[PDB]
Amino acid sequence: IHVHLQI
Amino acid sequence: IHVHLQI
Amino acid sequence: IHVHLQI
Amino acid sequence: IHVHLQI
Amino acid sequence: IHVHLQI
Amino acid sequence: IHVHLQI
Amino acid sequence: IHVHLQI
Amino acid sequence: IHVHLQI
Amino acid sequence: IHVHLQI
Amino acid sequence: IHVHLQI
Amino acid sequence: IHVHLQI
Amino acid sequence: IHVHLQI
Ligand SMILES: [Zn+2]
Ligand SMILES: [Zn+2]
Ligand SMILES: [Zn+2]
Ligand SMILES: [Zn+2]
Ligand SMILES: [Zn+2]
Ligand SMILES: [Zn+2]
Ligand SMILES: [Zn+2]
Ligand SMILES: [Zn+2]
Ligand SMILES: [Zn+2]
Ligand SMILES: [Zn+2]
Ligand SMILES: [Zn+2]
Ligand SMILES: [Zn+2]
Repeated sequence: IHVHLQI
Repeated sequence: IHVHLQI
Repeated sequence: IHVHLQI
Repeated sequence: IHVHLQI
Repeated sequence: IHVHLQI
Repeated sequence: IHVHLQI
Repeated sequence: IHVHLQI
Repeated sequence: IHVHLQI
Repeated sequence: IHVHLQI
Repeated sequence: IHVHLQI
Repeated sequence: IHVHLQI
Repeated sequence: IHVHLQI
């Protein structure tokens, strides 16, 4: 599972 | 599963 | 599992 | 598991 | 396990 | 286990 | 903004 | 912004 | 910003 | 910014 | 900034 | 900045 967070 | 969050 | 955090 | 933190 | 902390 | 700290 | 991911 | 990841 | 990672 | 990692 | 690493 | 390492 790949989780990417960009804010 | 790939989850991407961009805001 | 890959977790990336960019803010 | 790879965890990356960039703030 | 790879943990990277960049702030 | 590789831990990297950069502040 | 609140983002929750549960799988 | 609050981001929660649970897998 | 609060980032929580639980896997 | 609070970052929590639990695996 | 609070960084917690638990594995 | 508080950094905690537990492996
Ligand atoms: Zn990825
Ligand atoms: Zn992505
Ligand atoms: Zn990454
Ligand atoms: Zn890595
Ligand atoms: Zn690194
Ligand atoms: Zn290293
Ligand atoms: Zn949530
Ligand atoms: Zn939160
Ligand atoms: Zn948390
Ligand atoms: Zn904290
Ligand atoms: Zn802590
Ligand atoms: Zn402390």
